[PDB]
Amino acid sequence: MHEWALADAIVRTVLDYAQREGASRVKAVRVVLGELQDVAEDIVKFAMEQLFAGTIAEGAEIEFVEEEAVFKCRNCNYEWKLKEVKDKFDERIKEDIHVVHAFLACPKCGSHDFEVVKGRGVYVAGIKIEKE
Amino acid sequence: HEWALADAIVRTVLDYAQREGASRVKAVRVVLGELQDVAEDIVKFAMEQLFAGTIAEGAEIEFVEEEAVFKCRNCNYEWKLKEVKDKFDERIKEDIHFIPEVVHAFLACPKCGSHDFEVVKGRGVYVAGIKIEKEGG
Ligand SMILES: [Zn+2]
Ligand SMILES: [Zn+2]
Repeated sequence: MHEWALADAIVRTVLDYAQREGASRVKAVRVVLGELQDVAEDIVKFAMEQLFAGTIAEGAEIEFVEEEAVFKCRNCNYEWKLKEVKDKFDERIKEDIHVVHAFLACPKCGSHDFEVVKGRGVYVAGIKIEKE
Repeated sequence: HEWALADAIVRTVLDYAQREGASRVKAVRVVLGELQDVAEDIVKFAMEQLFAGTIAEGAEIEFVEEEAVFKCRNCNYEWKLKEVKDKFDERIKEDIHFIPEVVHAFLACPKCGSHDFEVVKGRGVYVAGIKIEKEGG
């Protein structure tokens, strides 16, 4: 596992703060992840939520945010973002004479005529409210 | 294209608090399709504006993507994009020219060539914010 060590840190970081703050409960925790992380966020929630159990961090809304990736060159000082790199690479996959018919046709038969079972949908999967 | 999408939504939400006799809307989870080209931050911005002054004001709004799933109306075959996308990946990774071209495309600086660069924002996961409650005095 690569998502536990990630929750042990983030769960120790959160309980170290609340403790040195004399808090009665941790309500929310925002986490930022570099777009370079190959981890699955829901496993981290699984792990976090589980590690908070029986602590003042129980029932703490957990949000995740991505931290765009960027790097700098010491020798030229040219600073750049990941994206630039992807296109420079993608256009060397274009020299491979690569692909279109594959993304536009059912893999089983030649097809090329289909239906969108799940795709362009937009509903409200859930609402959290308060009553009396 | 959102001022509407966000309207059908605020209506569904605020309608739900009506037939429920709720005092406040805490959070809203919205599922969008990856085939829907809509700016997510706008819809959120538009939802917040429509929520201002109502009982849903300041409600956390999480967004969830709904993968695409196609059904061939010729052989009745269903398939998820991650199976046609992940394949170019598996067939592009095989090539000999890959591991060596991955290096020219990543471990390089477009500016010179170099191979010695430093990372600013990327690696690492860091707690950006922790909300608490205190009773000190
Ligand atoms: Zn450079
Ligand atoms: Zn088919």
